[PDB]
Amino acid sequence: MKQYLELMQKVLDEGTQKNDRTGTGTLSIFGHQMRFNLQDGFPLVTTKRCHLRSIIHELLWFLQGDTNIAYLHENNVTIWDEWADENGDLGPVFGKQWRAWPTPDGRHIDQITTVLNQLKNDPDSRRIIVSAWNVGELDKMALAPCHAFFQFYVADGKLSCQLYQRSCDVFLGLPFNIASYALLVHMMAQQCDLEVGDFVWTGGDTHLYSNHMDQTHLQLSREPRPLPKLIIKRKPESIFDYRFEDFEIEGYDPHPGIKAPVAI
Amino acid sequence: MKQYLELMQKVLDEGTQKNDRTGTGTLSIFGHQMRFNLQDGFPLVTTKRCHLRSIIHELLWFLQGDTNIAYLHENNVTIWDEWADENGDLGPVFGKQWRAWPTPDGRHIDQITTVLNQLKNDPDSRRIIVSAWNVGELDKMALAPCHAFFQFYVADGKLSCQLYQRSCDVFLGLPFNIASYALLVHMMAQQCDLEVGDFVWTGGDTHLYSNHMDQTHLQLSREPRPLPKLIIKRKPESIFDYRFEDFEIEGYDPHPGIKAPVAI
Ligand SMILES: C#CCN(Cc1ccc2[nH]c(N)nc(=O)c2c1)c1ccc(C(=O)N[C@@H](CCC(=O)O)C(=O)O)cc1
Ligand SMILES: C#CCN(Cc1ccc2[nH]c(N)nc(=O)c2c1)c1ccc(C(=O)N[C@@H](CCC(=O)O)C(=O)O)cc1
Ligand SMILES: Cc1cn([C@H]2C[C@H](O)[C@@H](COP(=O)(O)O)O2)c(=O)[nH]c1=O
Ligand SMILES: Cc1cn([C@H]2C[C@H](O)[C@@H](COP(=O)(O)O)O2)c(=O)[nH]c1=O
Repeated sequence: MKQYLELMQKVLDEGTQKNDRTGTGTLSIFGHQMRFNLQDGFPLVTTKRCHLRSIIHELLWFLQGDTNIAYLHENNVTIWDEWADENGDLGPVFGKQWRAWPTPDGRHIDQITTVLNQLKNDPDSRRIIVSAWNVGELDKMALAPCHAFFQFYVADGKLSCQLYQRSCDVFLGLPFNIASYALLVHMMAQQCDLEVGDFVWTGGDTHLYSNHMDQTHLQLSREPRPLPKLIIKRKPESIFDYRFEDFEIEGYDPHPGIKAPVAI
Repeated sequence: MKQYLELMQKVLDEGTQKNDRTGTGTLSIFGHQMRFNLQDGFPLVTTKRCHLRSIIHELLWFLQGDTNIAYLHENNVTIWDEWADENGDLGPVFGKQWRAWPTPDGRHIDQITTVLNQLKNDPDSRRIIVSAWNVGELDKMALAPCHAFFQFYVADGKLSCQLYQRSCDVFLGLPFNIASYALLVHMMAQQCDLEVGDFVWTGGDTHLYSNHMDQTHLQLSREPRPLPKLIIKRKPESIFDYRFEDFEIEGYDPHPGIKAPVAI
């Protein structure tokens, strides 16, 4: 997509060499923002084939409040295998914080239900927020949440959402993150009877790994195709009752997929 | 400042009318980012006089972990009076979350000390984060944290910082927020022996209140002056041992101050 390749090129032109946790090395910039008007089409990258099955099931998994990879395996999704322990557990990552953030006084707060209540009863609120960044449980998480914090906003009958992502693998992770949150905005808007507005992505350490350079040069030689359209076929009773089969991505005609290793 | 007046004008040109919590009404945009290179000068607005005393003492107060306004009063700072209860308390807002985030298992985490340790031992880390957004204590806070989440980044010997601000009063609050975080970056860099890099500000609901319009038009008619320079006169033993007297802002020559009411 145009915004996405512009970011790739910016990182190549302006990124500084940085060592990283994984020992791979990156080119890195700090602080970037882009905006996707969801009415223009579903922001799924077309200059390489993205695996929609993994994208959709990962989100349905977050929404169940699940942090064990068994559900993903049952559905032949293997994107989280490297970080799971021997029991398939990741610790209280995304889904657990979204659905059941534990309090000091022994309560569990379901942030997704709170948001739905705010959207339905106080849409002008400037506090419609979900955070995965639970300081008190970081030490138990397999990986600290990279997409850490997001905010909804309603104006003129449209639902917008901004994500803060502290750390972004531009080549592997970012195409998934964009499509994942665009999907959630479409689901939330359907449930609240709103139109889709903008998805605003904000990055902290936004980087290309040093062993993704050939792949990046390949992809940058490709022309983007027209964006596909997202069709939701059914309106479930709640945000927690969506199924893989409810989504149809129409007119997705990507360039070939590009293999790249993940930095563990 | 140039970036700051450009934002003001953008909100006037592109903002949509939105009702708000306070009942005042705003013009609002969603999602904005600007960058201040701290080597260019200290980003204190010059097209109106800013009260540095309130700015500096509020930060020293956050860093003590204090949430009662008595310290501010002792120093003739009245910016938090409207939201305090009868005992002068605000509940577990900024300072408490920064210094003593309470965990489920009964611990208190000092996020500022953790950050200092990360900067000193793992500067390439993509997880150098402080969050005030403690979901489990929101119901006890006088106002939910508007400057909610920030991240440090080190590259090439320079310290950068990005703030996510969920809600931004462009006229009254923003000049304070910019200068407040620029100050903390200078303090942190001094303590860690780094140079200052960029302060990146990211906003969610970024708005002008309807009863700030005359004031906004006045300020937009003014030419920005050269930025002042921040001098820190002493290197204290720790980040918690700074005093008001340690800071000197040299060459600050603002246009006159502009009175505006705060929306409660
Ligand atoms: C973001 C996110 C979720 N995640 C979780 C996740 C966990 C650790 C990470 N670590 C690093 N260094 N980068 C990542 O983006 C990353 C992502 C993903 C992890 C891997 C793939 C991946 O390897 N995708 C390949 C192959 C897909 C397949 O066919 O199975 C691809 O080509 O896209 C995608 C998403
Ligand atoms: C951000 C922040 C911290 N805060 C906390 C705070 C709390 C609630 C708020 N509520 C609203 N609606 N806008 C604000 O920006 C705001 C700010 C501030 C609050 C008030 C002033 C203020 O009235 N400043 C005046 C007068 C200063 C003086 O002389 O005492 C000014 O002209 O700047 C500044 C900062
Ligand atoms: C889970 C996840 C990881 N990542 C990448 C960012 C980093 O390169 C890496 C996480 O490593 P880090 O914790 O050291 O930042 O995984 C994404 O880009 N998006 C994601 O959703
Ligand atoms: C504390 C604080 C408030 N504000 C403003 C943003 C909003 O206009 C208002 C908070 O109200 P809200 O919780 O309804 O967003 O105060 C700032 O801009 N900066 C700050 O640091």
